[PDB]
Amino acid sequence: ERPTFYRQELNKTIWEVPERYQNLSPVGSVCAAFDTKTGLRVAVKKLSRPFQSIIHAKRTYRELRLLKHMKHENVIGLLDVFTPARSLEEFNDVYLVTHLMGADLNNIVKCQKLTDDHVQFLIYQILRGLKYIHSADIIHRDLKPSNLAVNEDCELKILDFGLARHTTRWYRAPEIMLNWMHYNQTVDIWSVGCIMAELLTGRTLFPGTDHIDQLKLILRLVGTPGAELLKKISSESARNYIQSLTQMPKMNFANVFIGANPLAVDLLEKMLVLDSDKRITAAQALAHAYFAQYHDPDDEPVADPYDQSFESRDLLIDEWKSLTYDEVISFVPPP
Ligand SMILES: CCCNC(=O)c1cn2ncnc(Nc3cc(C(=O)Nc4ccon4)ccc3C)c2c1C
Repeated sequence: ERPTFYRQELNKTIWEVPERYQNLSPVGSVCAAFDTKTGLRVAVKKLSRPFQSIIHAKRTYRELRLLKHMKHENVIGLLDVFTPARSLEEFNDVYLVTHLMGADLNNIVKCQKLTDDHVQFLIYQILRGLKYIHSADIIHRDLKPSNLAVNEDCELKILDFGLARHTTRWYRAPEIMLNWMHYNQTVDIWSVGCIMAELLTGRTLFPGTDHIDQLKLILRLVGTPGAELLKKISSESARNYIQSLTQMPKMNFANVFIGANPLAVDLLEKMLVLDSDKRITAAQALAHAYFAQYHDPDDEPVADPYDQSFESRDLLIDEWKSLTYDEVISFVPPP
């Protein structure tokens, strides 16, 4: 039976939600709400114009397919998905509900020089969630402190994984900033390295104010590409653009992160390698000695196979919209 919906206007946007969700407060657009069925606080996301472009329509479907197929302690879970629409013809709005967390990594870390055990615990949970996500052949692509939510005791959940496509920039792998012809899952490991460096020092590792500055800040630490990496460039113009870059030697990290745990420095060296092929994976990083006090190979699960044949499809907005409506109708809330 269709619950009763109520309408309200928050910051010039109309929100139409079941009466179950009370006291909506702005935090797609996101509101914190009180779930009257459980007595818990929830985050309700209203997707912005979900079916007004092919990009939006496919991203809407993608979000729902990722959320319905991904179950892990360090990955956000879907509590509810709803629409005020009573039929496919009137289906134009989609709302997604998750648990509301205590805070996002950003506010917790704002120029904070965290303790080593705190860093270990946070990074371990990010890598545990990434191992799982990567095992389903999904790349987060935009991992940053703002999409890493933590409760009051530092238990972490990864948000928005697999959604974005290279359409901040402080956490973006150099191969994306240089627009290399291909990239792998370790694009997320570069982001982990940047977040870990920041947790250890209380400073953003690469705070560029523009694209040119960003590349200069990255390459002055990791160095310009060597002879071995240069050979991996398929085209002459790309190869020639790469050589036009100033020329910088790779810096020693023990010097940059003075006073950090040496195992933390050693792990940062393996995450912040310019050559994507030599960068440590999430599963390999979990086995690193820095995480000796958290690592358990029997409690770092992999994901079930994920059918993403839809990603190669070029469908009309109405087709993406009908596929999304089928996923909304078939949704079964977790117990
Ligand atoms: C200020 C209090 C601390 N902050 C929070 O608790 C919090 C902030 N947010 N912001 C956006 N989405 C959230 N959750 C959310 C996340 C997703 C999501 O991650 N979607 C996808 C798409 C692909 O993979 N995951 C979808 C819908 C929602 C409400 C969310 C939560 C929980």
